[PDB]
Amino acid sequence: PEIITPIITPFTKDNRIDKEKLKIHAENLIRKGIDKLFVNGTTGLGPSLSPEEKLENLKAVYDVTNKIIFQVGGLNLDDAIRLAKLSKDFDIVGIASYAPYFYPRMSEKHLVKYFKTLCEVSPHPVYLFNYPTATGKDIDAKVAKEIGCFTGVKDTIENIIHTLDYKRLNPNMLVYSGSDMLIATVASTGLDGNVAFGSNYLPEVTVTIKKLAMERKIDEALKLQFLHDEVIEASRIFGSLSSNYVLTKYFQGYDLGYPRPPIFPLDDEEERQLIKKVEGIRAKLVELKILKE
Amino acid sequence: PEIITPIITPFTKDNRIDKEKLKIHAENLIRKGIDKLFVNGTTGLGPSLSPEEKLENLKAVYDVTNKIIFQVGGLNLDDAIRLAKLSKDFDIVGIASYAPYFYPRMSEKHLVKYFKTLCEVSPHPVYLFNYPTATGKDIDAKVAKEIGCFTGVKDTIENIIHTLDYKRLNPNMLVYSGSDMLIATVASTGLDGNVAFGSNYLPEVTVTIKKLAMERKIDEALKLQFLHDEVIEASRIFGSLSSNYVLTKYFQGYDLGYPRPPIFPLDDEEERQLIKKVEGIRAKLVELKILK
Amino acid sequence: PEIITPIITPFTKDNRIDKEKLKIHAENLIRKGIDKLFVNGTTGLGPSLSPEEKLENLKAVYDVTNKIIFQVGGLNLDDAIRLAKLSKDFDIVGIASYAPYFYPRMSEKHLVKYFKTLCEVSPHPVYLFNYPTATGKDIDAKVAKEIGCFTGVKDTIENIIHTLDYKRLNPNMLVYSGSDMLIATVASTGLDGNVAFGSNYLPEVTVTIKKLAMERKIDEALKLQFLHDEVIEASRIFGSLSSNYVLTKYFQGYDLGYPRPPIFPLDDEEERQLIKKVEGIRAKLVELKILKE
Amino acid sequence: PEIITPIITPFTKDNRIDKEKLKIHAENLIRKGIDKLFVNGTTGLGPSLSPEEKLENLKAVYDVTNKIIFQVGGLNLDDAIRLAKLSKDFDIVGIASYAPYFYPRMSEKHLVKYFKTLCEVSPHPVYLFNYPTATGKDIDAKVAKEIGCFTGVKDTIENIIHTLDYKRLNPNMLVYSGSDMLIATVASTGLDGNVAFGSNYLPEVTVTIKKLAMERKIDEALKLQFLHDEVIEASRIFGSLSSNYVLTKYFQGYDLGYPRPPIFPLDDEEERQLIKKVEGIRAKLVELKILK
Repeated sequence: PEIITPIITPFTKDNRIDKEKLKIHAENLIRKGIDKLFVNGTTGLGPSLSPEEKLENLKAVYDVTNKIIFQVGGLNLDDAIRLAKLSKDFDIVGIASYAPYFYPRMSEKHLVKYFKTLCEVSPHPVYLFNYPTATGKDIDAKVAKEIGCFTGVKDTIENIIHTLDYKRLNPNMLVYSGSDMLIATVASTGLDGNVAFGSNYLPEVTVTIKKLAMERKIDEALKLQFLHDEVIEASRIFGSLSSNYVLTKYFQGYDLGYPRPPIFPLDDEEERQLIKKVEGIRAKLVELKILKE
Repeated sequence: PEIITPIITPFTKDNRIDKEKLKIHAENLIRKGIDKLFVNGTTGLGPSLSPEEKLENLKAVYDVTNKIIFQVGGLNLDDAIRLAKLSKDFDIVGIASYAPYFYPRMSEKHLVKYFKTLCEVSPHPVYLFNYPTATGKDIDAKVAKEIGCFTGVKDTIENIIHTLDYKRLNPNMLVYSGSDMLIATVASTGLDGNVAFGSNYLPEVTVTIKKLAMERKIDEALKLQFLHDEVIEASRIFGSLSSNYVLTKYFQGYDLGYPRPPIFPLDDEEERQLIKKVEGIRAKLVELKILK
Repeated sequence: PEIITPIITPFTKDNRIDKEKLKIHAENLIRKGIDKLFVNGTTGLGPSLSPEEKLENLKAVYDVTNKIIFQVGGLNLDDAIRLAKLSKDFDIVGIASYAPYFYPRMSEKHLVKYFKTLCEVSPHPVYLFNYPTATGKDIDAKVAKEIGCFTGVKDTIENIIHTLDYKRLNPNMLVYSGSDMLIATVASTGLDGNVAFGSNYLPEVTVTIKKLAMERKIDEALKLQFLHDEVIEASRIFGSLSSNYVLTKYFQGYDLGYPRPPIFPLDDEEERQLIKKVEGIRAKLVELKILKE
Repeated sequence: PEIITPIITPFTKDNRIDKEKLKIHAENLIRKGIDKLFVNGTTGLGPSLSPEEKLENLKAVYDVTNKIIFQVGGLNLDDAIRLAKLSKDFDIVGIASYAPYFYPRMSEKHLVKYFKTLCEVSPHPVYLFNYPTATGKDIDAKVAKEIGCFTGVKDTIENIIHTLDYKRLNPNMLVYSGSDMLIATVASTGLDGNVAFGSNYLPEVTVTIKKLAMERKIDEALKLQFLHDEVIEASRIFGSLSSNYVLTKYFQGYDLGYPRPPIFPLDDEEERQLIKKVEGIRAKLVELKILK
């Protein structure tokens, strides 16, 4: 199985993408053993980005690696189509979209039509990113089969029965979990891996959990999984999307600028408090030889 | 109380706002007794519109009426602030935002900061548009009290207890419901009225329900309400946001073009089947002398 | 519209129904203007009562008034049938049942069969008590119409659209709300009234809210409604079903014994704390001349 | 890990526990490799049974095996305490309770007191049976830690994160899942196994999934799992608790009488249609040499 990072988008003080910080972060992630980078996901604040910003992110990350899944979706299908088509000039893994968000009670016919439209125009394999809490809709194993053109799916949901069902109904589809707390479990149960937001700040931990599980060292894999779970819980105190920036600076040693408001940056005191919540975990990970002293 | 229309945004086949059609619609609504127009709401596909497009919408409607609440929110706070500031040049009722949508588990402090920032820059009264199913978060009466700066709230939720709590905790706040099926009830229980999506296509019905409820003619109000409910249910068959275009054409008699995909337009067969579903209701409404 | 009390079942220290405290409470409620008494409801801990206890409660309340809706439901249909049939010798308003509880994913056919069975054997009008949070199922306006034998429905749900739908689809059915916070609203919108748990301890307030609303004094009705709402909120601090006993003793001036564990009684300190939460409301209600000084 | 059967309670036409049929079932289950039997669970209609009937059940099963977890909970704490105490005379694995059901919004303190009271009187290890959809409340890993006295937990919830949290916060607790569709996964991820309702009718399949998962033959485990999933889905068509009777008769070849109404038995036509649905699955299982 694979660990895929939904890579953070660093912003400058003046609310523009910091392309050079992004390239530092991407190179570090690939060097630490991350399989692929998912660009313009939730964690990268993709719904907060304009189409031109989504393209700028692709271009910046592509200067580092071609192992990229390029998220292109949004509420203007013409923009999503234009991005999908532009990707023809890049040697990437695939394009991706979440379901159309905000609007409740969308018909199944319209949801299917949306995804089939993107598959129609895509010069690359297409990945479904299912996130019912964020979008308000579920594109389950049955609907995914009906659509019929997906290479893979990332399922962000704690219900692993729903995730397994993709494999059951679509045996040749790649099936990933969006649940960081399930890296060990996903590896152990024959799924294809995780799109792990926490791999931005602890790529070492996330790849090691998977490795331990695949080496049949389940107890060791779970001990590490439970430490990673504590970091995730700490990130939720001040807001995980904002906290992710602080956690990456802390564990990885380079600055990632700011998020984009309404995803507000942590202030100096909140940053100090968050670091106090995780520094003992850092010490433990140094002691396990997972992180360099 | 009031009826406020979350006005539909008509689009061209090539996905541009059709300003001509929008003005025809706005003029008819005001003519038929609608109190105010809420621009760039869910029903107007506000989340599908860029900041310039939200401004384009305000401009077209402002050519017709100043009775406007202008929704400016989005996932880029700088854009929302810019729209708030540009509204200074428009003699309107207020501005509004939904909560930041998509992102789950946003901190209460961050949600409060988002709305307080908008209040700090606004040249007009600010309205909260609360829609937990759409946005993934609830800015309830307690959070609204903490924010402290709202002139009014529209609450799109089934739970009228939740709506009444805004009045209980914030007694000088204007409090509206977003549930079209509660026009009669909301008007009878001392709240300020409804932002009624169904008032796009049946402004006559929604205004009459309000009037009857104000007169305490609750039995007559409910009979009409229950008919409006049946048209709402019919609109859900193929998708309400799309069906609203077809129903406005059918009942009001002018075309409103297309929605914006992935809000796909109904096809010919769907339109035919929807009309079949509400044909009888129209007949009853003409009999009751509500429609011509 | 009517105010109906889901009457509390008082228990002795040795976990038996205190029949004499029950009769004191029932007489007070009828004297304060309560229209009918719903016996063996949630508030009376009906699901915690044996069939013989359910019968003992009917008999005790019947010594005071015949204005009773007799709840008979449970997970043994033979017991529910036996109780329904026994009611033939009593001049009561009707029998009632909640949906079968605990078991999730019950078929619509089986739910309909349950209620039609009770209607088949009932010597009295039958009332549906719909409480989706407590039972796990919804018997909505459509299913109620399908069943076709209900005289009335109590809908415990904050969604008043669902409650109105009973009237819409079943125009001749009596339709009550189970939401105490909606007494004013229910009265004002043409519904038939409320089964109000808070009328155990403040029957005066609940009947006055309804009266004010029907006198077209909506602002005055809402001011009182909002005070009642504060008492309900206070009752939830220590657990409303347990707190109800303390609140009735406090406002009405007689003891109601104990609830039945796992509905544990408040201890002396919790009782002291709860009274401190509501005593200012009591003072306000005395000042409004709703409660006697 | 283990497979534990929440054993079906067979009833007569006149609504009495059929003790003879129950013993035939228990003997077959143990014979086919089931590790323990959980008596008076949801699947055995435990909430529909009086305290004496729960005791009747324990007695019949105890005639066959002592590998029993005995569920004693209900809405009368004195009855539950009495059952806990009477279990002293039975050499069993443990006792168990669900959370008090029906009543919404029970205080955390009251929930904790309920379980601690049972622990204080129990002559055996105590197991938490966590089933939020059924009971209306969640006794999660944090509440279980606060209670402090559980030997094990069965968690009936979709969310395996929630189940793994019991191990994380309570590392010496036995932790089981109640989701039959997760037998393969639970066995592979270091948890203690499943209390599997489908092991009533296909004990061979559930025990084989466990074995294959233990051998790390995950692809083979999942193929079998996915077939068990299809039989679970078929059982939902007419209602799982009722369908379980018919499926046990079909696959295991003895009659289990009736459920207790309002858990109504399937009629002849329903049984025929259910059999049609799982006939093909049986054929595949015989081919795989899992069934005769």
